[PDB]
Amino acid sequence: QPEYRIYEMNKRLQSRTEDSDNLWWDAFATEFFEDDATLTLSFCLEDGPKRYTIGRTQIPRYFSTVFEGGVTDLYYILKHSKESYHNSSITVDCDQCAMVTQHGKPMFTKVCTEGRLILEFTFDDLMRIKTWHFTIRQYRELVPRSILAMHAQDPQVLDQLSKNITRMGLTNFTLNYL
Amino acid sequence: MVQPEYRIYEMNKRLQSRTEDSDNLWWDAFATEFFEDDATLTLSFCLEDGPKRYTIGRTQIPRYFSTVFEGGVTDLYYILKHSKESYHNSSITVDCDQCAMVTQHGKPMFTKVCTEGRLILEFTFDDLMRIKTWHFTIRQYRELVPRSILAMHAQDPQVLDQLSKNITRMGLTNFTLNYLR
Repeated sequence: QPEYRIYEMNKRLQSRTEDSDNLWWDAFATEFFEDDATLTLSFCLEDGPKRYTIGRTQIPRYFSTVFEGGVTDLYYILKHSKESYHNSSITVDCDQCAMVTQHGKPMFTKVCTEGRLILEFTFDDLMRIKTWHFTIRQYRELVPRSILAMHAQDPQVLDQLSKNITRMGLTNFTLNYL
Repeated sequence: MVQPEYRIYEMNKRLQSRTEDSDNLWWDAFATEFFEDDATLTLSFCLEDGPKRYTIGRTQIPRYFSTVFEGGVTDLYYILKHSKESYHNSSITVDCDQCAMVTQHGKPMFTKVCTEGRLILEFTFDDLMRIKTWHFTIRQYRELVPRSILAMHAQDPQVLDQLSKNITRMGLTNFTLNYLR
């Protein structure tokens, strides 16, 4: 099953320690991405609609940068994923995907980066990703109710709690690298 | 030749593949597809002054998941981080001490409820791997509020006081406990 590979990846991301070197991320990409894999992200920030694409050797560094900002966990939620097979390719079209990154101290903010995700899988036993396209539409940010009690209390320092920490779902550490 | 916790993902896949008017026949087909005909579901927590353990059988399991969405909840999925499995001759047990039952509510505030706790599941070691025992011990629960609600409803500290007062009780909503008791 294709999404079973996506689940196996969700468990491996949870085995990521705060001391995961580049050697661990390379083993992470080699386990799910083909040697010729490419990753594409599309968003609409502010200078005009953009589109970036990285290669196989730049993929392990991409998933490394998402955690380089207080992010403790990363998993993908796939609502209503439409598959489509070929003779030697498996395409997974999920229009309701949410890249969830859970942050840590000081405010355990949860970010739900929603958008469309397309994946082309190889029809082998490794069944690794050959193409990763994630089109971003929106991002939903949530703050634990505990933080709204100790921090903010009520009317004050709401500008930190009313202003977003991420940009179009992705943090401020994954744009200068792109 | 397949890992048991994959059943939780296959279960998570159908919970979101649910319509707004799901009859009980669809929930019964959902239960027979993941639970044995003699399955049992257990919830353990420490609410009042002491332990409260509940247990229902196969015929009431699909109705338990019906109560989750009838409290304004629009989505429900389970996260199993650091899951310890266990194979035997005719049983497969999955012990996940760090599980989060995530329930997303709807209007007006769109609160996300993370009912966290220890989860144990006993799977049958046959060619279906359906659940025989579901025991979910609850330890904590966190509620998360969208920053958008805190932006427009930012003013006026009384919503900011209600945004610090929880809507659920120990993770489960006010509609799935009157049915449990």
